[PDB]
This record gives sequence, structure tokens and C-alpha cells, in this order.
Amino acid sequence: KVYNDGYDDDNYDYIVKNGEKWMDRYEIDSLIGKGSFGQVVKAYDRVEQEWVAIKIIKNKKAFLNQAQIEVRLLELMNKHDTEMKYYIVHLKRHFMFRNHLCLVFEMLSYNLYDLLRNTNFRGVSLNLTRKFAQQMCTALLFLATPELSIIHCDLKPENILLCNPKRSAIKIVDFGSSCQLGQRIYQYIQSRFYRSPEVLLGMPYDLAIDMWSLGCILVEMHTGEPLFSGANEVDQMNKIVEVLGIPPAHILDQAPKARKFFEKLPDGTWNLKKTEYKPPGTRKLHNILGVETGGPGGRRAGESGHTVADYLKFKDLILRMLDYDPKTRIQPYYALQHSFFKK
Ligand SMILES: COc1ccc2c(c1)[nH]c1c(C)nccc12
Repeated sequence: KVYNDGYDDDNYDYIVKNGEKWMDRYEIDSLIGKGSFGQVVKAYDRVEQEWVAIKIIKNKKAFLNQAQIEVRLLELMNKHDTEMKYYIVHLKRHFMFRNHLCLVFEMLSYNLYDLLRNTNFRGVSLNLTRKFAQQMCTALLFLATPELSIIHCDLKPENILLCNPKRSAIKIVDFGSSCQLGQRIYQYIQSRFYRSPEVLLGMPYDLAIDMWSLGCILVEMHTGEPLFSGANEVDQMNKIVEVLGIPPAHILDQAPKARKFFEKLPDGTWNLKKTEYKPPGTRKLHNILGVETGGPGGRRAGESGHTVADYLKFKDLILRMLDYDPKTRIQPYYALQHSFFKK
């Protein structure tokens, strides 16, 4: 069996060969990423004299269409004045090559998960976390401009990359799962650890689900561990409940999947159901962040910029992002005015 004249493997992926050169322009270096969409390779652009990252989409109509949506949104974004657009990875161009759709992006550095692995999952300082947070909020602000109304849908450490391994500037990548504010066709979305309550509950969702994700990410950048690391949806909701309590009644009364996690008592109130979890609301974020005990594992005592005052402003911003009600969950514009960023 031969695939795409020998260029593809059985998984519809282009067989990457180091040193090969395409269209007498790009010189392939090495594979730097895999995913259900296909692969990501580091290449050198002879014409522009620069390094670029090329995303080679699998040779399958299903994935090809997924990518065309990504191209559309990217082109739509990169057609907007503001410098806010500079927190979104830039698509230089795209072309079909040997039946594969290729997207050429500016070359970037490590993703934040890699960064967390180098701290051996102990986290980065509160000051570095603040820099990331401010950029992330500005990116979400940009995705929220009316004409765009883009929901990334897959924010997580792996999709936030540093521009330069020395500087702290970051960029959001991978809009393959993104959509514009529209109609809840799909329901099983976002990576589990960062899945918002409304998605878990099967309710309508909008741009707010990205802010919930951000909150989970910030806490994880600082503590070094996922705030809610469920092994499945039920375990995921229970871990969320340990920290924020039972969701408000008005929300559960409309949750199509509420009875998958809770039970409505004969009196109208809700409680966790059957089946290792501290009581609702007993696992305070105050303690998780170590506000009064020198940060996570007390490993931040004496470190400049880690006073109780600082930690409080951080605990506050996070709680405003992890609000159960998507209607009152803090939006990008105001998060940026929060006293946590106040100089
Ligand atoms: C290592 O540098 C990059 C630059 C752009 C992207 C990248 C890695 N990974 C991407 C993915 C998974 N999607 C769109 C753009 C990129």
C-alpha cells in the first residue's frame, strides 16, 4: 500500500524528512510538534532569510476543513489595526504542497507547559505570572472585539508560547478548535482541566469560557499544578466544587446535565450526588496559593514581591475569573484594570 505517491504514512501525515526542501524555498529542519491535525516543523525560509514554523495538515478532508476555518479566523484577526493583535501568533502565508495544506507562522519558543516542567512543576514567580496574565487578558480583550467575537476554546499551557526564550513575551497559538460566538452545535469542548462549569453542565457558552480557563492557568503557573485535575467529567466537577462550593440554584435549575453531578432534594436545593472530596467550599484558594504562608509549599518566603498584600490582589482576580455565573464572571477589559496589575 502506497500513500499520496509515498509522501504520506497510514495516519495521513506527511513523512517529514530533515533537510528536504520545498518549492525551492523552505528548507525543512526537524519535527517540533504533533497533533490530531498533523505536524509542525521548523524550517528555514531562503527567500525571507528567517526561521518559520510550518503546520502541515493531514491529507484528509476532515482535517483540511478544520484548518481552513483556522486560516479564515487568523486572516480575519491579522486584518486589525491594534497592537493587541500582536499577542496572537501571526500567519505569514499558506499554500498547498503535495496535497497537504501548510500554514507558515513566525517561529516561536517554548510553550508554558515546557516552562512548568523545567521548574519541576513548582511554578514560576508571581511576577512572571503577572506578566503572562496581563498579556493573556489583552489577547482575550482582542478576541472579544465585536467584529471578531472569537472563542479560542482550547487555552491551556501547551498553547501559550514564548516569543524569545529569554524574554517573557507570549503568543497564543492553535485556533484549530476555535469558533466565533454562534450556536452550541458541539458540547464536549476545552481540555478537561480547563473546562468551564457551563460546558460541563451542558449549558450555552460564549467568550466567558476563555476567562475561566485563564484563571485555572494562572493558578497553575504559580503553584506548578493544575487547579482542578479531574480524571473524568464527574471527578472534574467535584474538584471544582471542593473549591467554589455548589453552583447557585438558578444555574443548576437550567443545567441540562445538572443531574449528572447533583441531585435536587424535595425542597428545591441541590447537593452533590453519591460518588475522597473535602466538603463543598472547604478547599480555599487562600490556602492553595499559600497567601499567608509564603506561597505554594511556602517556597516563596522572603522573595521580593510576594507579600500578603500582593497575594491578596492575586487571589481576588482569580476568584473573579472563576465565578460560576458566566454572566457576572469578570471580563477582559475590567480584569486589566484590576489592582493586581496596578503599578
Ligand atoms: C514553535 O513555534 C511555533 C510557532 C507557531 C505554532 C506552533 C509552534 N505551534 C502551532 C500550532 C499547534 N498551531 C498554530 C501555530 C503554531
